[PDB]
Amino acid sequence: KLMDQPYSKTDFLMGTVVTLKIYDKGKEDVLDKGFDRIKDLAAKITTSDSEKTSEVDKINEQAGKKPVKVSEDVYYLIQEGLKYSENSGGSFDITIGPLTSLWHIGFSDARKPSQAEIDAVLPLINYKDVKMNDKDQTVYLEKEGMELDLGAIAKGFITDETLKVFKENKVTTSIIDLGGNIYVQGNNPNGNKWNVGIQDPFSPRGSVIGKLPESNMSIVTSGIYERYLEVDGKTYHHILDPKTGYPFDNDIAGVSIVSKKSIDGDGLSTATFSKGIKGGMDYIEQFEGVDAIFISKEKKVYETSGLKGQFELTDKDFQMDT
Repeated sequence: KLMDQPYSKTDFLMGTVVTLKIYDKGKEDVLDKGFDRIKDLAAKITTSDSEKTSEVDKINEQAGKKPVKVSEDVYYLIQEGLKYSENSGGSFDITIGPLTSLWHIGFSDARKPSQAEIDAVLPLINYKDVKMNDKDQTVYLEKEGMELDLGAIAKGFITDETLKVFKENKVTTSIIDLGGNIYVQGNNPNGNKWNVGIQDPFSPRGSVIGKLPESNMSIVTSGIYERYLEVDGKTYHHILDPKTGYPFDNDIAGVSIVSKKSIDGDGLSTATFSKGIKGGMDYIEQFEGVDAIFISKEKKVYETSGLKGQFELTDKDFQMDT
């Protein structure tokens, strides 16, 4: 029924290595159904495509001109993005596109823009200027020059949509790894909870400071070195402040947000990160069913109340703290 050695499939999509693993015997073809669904969604959502076929590219091209018809998946993701933007501190806005386009952090052409370039795009960022029409399933950016960027919640949504394809196909036991988003379904076939690696924010992706046992759970990782630009001594990470055009800089090196849904982990990441360690920990403590591990720039590790005594530290360069 459950195999020790899973069916596995790896691809490089959305600038990340993506691995799916299914441990249910006779479910090998679901790997392709999962990757079909991931590729379908990425093509609709991405603003990183030369070809400009994406639904989000089409919305952006018609900013201030006319509403754009979108599929149900894109309309839903924008509806969810606007909710996360509203709920955030003024810290998360899906209309941050004109600023994230300018820096292009994590692309070969990433650049620190001039203050004059930043000042030209700050007035274009306002999630309240996205007009949704449910009846027509249209999205309208109300001013010329506005741009959506769904990159901060796209992998979370796509992770939740892959799980949905797994469950439709009666998959019980699997790991969905989209880079900074992991979902662990069921338990290890040996009957233990899955041991999820907590990212070392000071090291390349897949380096870990310890393990958190989990079943049926999302872990979403954010970090100061996950996607950054190094210029002239200094580091500019990708979590930009929409009010200033510069990165949020505080005592956080990394956060791992634990929740039932990957899109909520993504959806809360920016707001949480913007508040620093004490403020971010206070913030996660307001959400039922959400916990986090925070790692400071001084290599201290904090758990929120729902994870007390659950994280297993395996890196002696780090110290548990309260």
